Amino acid sequence: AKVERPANVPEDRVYEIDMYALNGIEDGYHEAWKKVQHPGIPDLIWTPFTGGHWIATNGDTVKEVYSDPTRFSSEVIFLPKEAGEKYQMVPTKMDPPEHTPYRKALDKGLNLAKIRKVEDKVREVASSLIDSFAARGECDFAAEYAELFPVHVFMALADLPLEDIPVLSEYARQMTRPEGNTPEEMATDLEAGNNGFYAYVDPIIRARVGGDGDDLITLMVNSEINGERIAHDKAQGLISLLLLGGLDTVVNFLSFFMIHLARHPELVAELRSDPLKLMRGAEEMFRRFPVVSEARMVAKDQEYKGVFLKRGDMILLPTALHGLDDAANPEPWKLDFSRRSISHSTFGGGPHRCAGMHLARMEVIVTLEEWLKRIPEFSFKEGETPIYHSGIVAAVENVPLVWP
Ligand code: HEM
Ligand SMILES: CC1(C)[C@@H]2CC[C@@]1(C)C(=O)C2
Repeated sequence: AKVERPANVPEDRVYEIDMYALNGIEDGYHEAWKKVQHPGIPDLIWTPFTGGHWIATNGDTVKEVYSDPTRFSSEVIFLPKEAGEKYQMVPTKMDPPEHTPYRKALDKGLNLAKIRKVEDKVREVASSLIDSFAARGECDFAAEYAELFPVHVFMALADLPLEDIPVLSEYARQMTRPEGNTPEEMATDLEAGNNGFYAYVDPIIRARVGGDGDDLITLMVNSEINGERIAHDKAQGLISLLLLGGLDTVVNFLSFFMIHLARHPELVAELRSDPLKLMRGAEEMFRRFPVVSEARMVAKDQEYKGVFLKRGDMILLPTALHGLDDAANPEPWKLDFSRRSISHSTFGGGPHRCAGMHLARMEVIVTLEEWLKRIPEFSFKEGETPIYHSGIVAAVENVPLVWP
């Protein structure tokens, strides 16, 4: 399903790239994106796949598109456009100034200082999951840690009974990874999850208004937007985005770095010997394993990167192409915990820059600490290979790990 080349796209910028099926995906998500970014590739290219869209191809251009809501709007942030148009969320769809009060509400539950207080609960999630299989000498990391860890953290931050994990996990799967052989069946799957989650938190929102708790739900529902308490449905959208933001990004991120560490025993030893360098190299991991490739909509007609972009045009942002850009970071493939200038867009940029980034950093550091306390050496099961997918959030599964 290819679209005709528009008059604003120069023929010499056309690349046949399908963001949902990159060539060579089966050798690695990051590898597949990097093989797109050949030497001398224009800053902005264009593909007829996925409705037809531009693609930012380096760190400089990814950074720039993220930073400027005036020129590149969040009105549509994913591809294809007709799906992204149809599936907006609060406040990822807003530009400033509308966005601002909603981000302020988000920041109440996610700021650096608030996240510090939550470390004990996160650590306890990490240690319990790990304690399940540490004695076994083997596990599927994706299935037995990565897929479970985020939902458990959410329960703790949102103050929700742990026995609701099964129903919330079901809704999570449907909301983050819809299935369907028609876009209609896919639409059904998404609705199941979105409305199911809505029904689930609805009585908790109501019970928590005027409440004294410092969980995520009470913090969102008692936020003020423009001088008055946040609308019921807006608080619902926030709480939903809080579940979502912290799920698929982390599930997959965790596996990508555990895979690499399985295959790099000498880095594992390094981190084991130096827990200050462990703690301080979360940032290097974020650079090396980006997972998001969402989009911006061109907000108005304009010249950019030597082309004329039309209002309504879409620009795909492969965050892999900033972290792994050797113009941005010399020798980018090396996971280097002493790296001096760690340049990346793994959490976006501009006003929407991941509100969850302090939590992300803490989840990663704590996972790595708890893991190494119990499993100081490990590797990838012989004869096995991960399975990769490309899309809005990179997917990896099948991560059999083994240890003495
Ligand atoms: C590896 C971990 C993570 C990655 C790579 C990641 C990535 C991103 C990116 C690229 C954005 C910007 C979206 C845009 O501008 O359109 C974002 C936004 C957001 N993330 Fe994260 N995220 C991660 C973890 C988390 C966690 C743990 C949470 C906690 C729930 C979270 C919650 C959010 C929220 C609420 C936003 C929207 C902020 C806004 O629009 O102002 N994320 N994330
Ligand atoms: C995965 C997303 C594209 C979607 C909107 C922003 C993003 C990073 C999320 O937090 C959910």
